[PDB]
Amino acid sequence: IVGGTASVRGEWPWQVTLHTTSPTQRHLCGGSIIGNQWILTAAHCFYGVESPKILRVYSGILNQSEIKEDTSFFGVQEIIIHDQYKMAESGYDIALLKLETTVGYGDSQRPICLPSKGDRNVIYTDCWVTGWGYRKLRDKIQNTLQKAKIPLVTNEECQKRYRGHKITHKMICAGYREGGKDACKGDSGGPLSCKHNEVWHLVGITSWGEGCAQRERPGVYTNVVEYVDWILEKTQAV
Ligand SMILES: O=C(/C=C/c1cc(Cl)ccc1-n1cnnn1)N[C@@H](Cc1ccccc1)C(=O)Nc1ccc(C(=O)O)cc1
Repeated sequence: IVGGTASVRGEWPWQVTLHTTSPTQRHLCGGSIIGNQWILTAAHCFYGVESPKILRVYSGILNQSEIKEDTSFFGVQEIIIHDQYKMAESGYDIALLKLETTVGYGDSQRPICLPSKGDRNVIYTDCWVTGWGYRKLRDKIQNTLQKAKIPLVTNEECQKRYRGHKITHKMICAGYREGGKDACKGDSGGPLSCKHNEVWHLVGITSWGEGCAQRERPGVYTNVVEYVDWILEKTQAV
């Protein structure tokens, strides 16, 4: 996160750190708890991940230093990538992790509501992007979970900013015209959380951008409301 500040413990209890153990254990991506055995994240996080066996989901974490060999984690039973996904820049950058065990909900870890289908016509004015990603293009994974308040940008405005790309209505952009606050390397997969009527909603999944926090280059996010049917298809299968 560029231009953000340290989160407070328990502030984003749906936020998870997805680690890989191959070849060495390190933070791979962010994710969000959406159900008691479900993490919503970005499909591009799994480029070259050949097995769910190398993945570890840690919830209730503020600091990466809380993670040692004796720290409890959730094993991943299955990786579900949207079958239309080709690359982040083309959309469908969404994946679900089915966990091997159930997350016990508490003040440190709980789910975030998915947006409502009717709420596709609501203006979100209180949106935050969180993660352990870089604070600048050449940096490193941050110890403390960072947060940044970012305004949503219309599809028309985002399309003007990305000449040569196709910004679809299955994408949602966020950023200041002058830059300064954005997601960066390591934040992918994490949430873009918006508060509406005192309830937080998972509006976006951090996906891609041209560099980090540049003037007139909004961050591009998977527009979660456009995937509610797909999430239910996958999590509510009979
Ligand atoms: O986190 C981001 C999002 C970028 C982005 C999103 C918006 Cl919304 C705006 C601007 C953006 N950026 C544009 N350029 N950078 N970020 N991208 C991932 C892609 C990836 C995923 C998994 C494995 C390998 C690659 C990344 O780099 N992840 C990554 C990089 C370094 C390290 C490590 O451990 O060092 C660990 C993880």
